[PDB]
Amino acid sequence: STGSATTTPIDSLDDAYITPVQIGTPAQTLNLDFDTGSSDLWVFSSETTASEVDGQTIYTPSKSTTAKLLSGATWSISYGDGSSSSGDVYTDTVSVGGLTVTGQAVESAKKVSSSFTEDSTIDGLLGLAFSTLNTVSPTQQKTFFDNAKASLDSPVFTADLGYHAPGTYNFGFIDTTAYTGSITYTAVSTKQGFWEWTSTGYAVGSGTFKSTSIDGIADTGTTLLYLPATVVSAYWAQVSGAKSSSSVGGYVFPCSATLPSFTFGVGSARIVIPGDYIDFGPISTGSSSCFGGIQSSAGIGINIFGDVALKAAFVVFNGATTPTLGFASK
Ligand SMILES: COC(=O)[C@@H](N)Cc1ccccc1
Repeated sequence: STGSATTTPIDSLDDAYITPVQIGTPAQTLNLDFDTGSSDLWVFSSETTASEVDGQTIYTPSKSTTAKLLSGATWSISYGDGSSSSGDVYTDTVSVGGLTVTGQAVESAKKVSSSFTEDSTIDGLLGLAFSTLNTVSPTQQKTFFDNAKASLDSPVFTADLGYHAPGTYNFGFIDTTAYTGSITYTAVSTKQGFWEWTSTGYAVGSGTFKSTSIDGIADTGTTLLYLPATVVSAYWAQVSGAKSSSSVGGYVFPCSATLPSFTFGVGSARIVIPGDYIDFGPISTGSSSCFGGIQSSAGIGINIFGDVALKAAFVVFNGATTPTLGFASK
């Protein structure tokens, strides 16, 4: 089997991407944030505290003939930005882009934090990291990808995120028309449950490439590119007037600037992030200070190749027995 679904930015900044997902019978379509940095499929639901729902589409298990309570199971998750959600669990039929999994754990939110409530465009998350990170207790559950794997033509999914435009998540096949050149594969460590890999270095603009190992995660659920302070300082030093603002919470730059590109290494290959991808616009409406798309990972504890980096590439998440990650230019 295979699946193919379009993923669409939620706003003009590509703050996140939403992908329609069919849950239950008859289908209930919810727009989920596909997140390679976590491993829970959770949704706003008929059980979500009413004051915490503001415009989201909800899953109602009582209206699905294939829903079954996963008796006694609960879940609770906290993300890197401090947001969180929790609730109970149903199994149901879940389809993405024509690919169907029966008996998928669908985690129904009873509570969500304010950041989720305030974002009316995201109806939940679909985790695509390793199932060892799944938070369901007392019986840990598998991700949609892990459940789908055995039916897939090939044990892979691909992320092809657009810049200010829709893109595609494919399951079970590599679309050789979706990228240019060849795919460079690199080793993955699953020790922390993430798609964790080591970049071979970086360049700023037209500058020389610095060969240096940068361990980080490929995370479609994180908006920005978070790298060591040394790297990030070297980037912003090339932008007149750029500075790190403790009041704003990161690097800002004059909205009049032209940003340099940023290159990262994948083995001997190179992925170039155009400067425009690094512009996240005014810090507040009408401001002449703009928020940077490359930020320091100091204090996070891990480097994160989020959407800013991933959208510059066609990315293969190879879930074979020995997992790997592939990157191609596009
Ligand atoms: C910082 O992002 C993260 O840790 C993402 N992996 C999960 C996330 C997505 C959307 C909202 C909140 C969290």
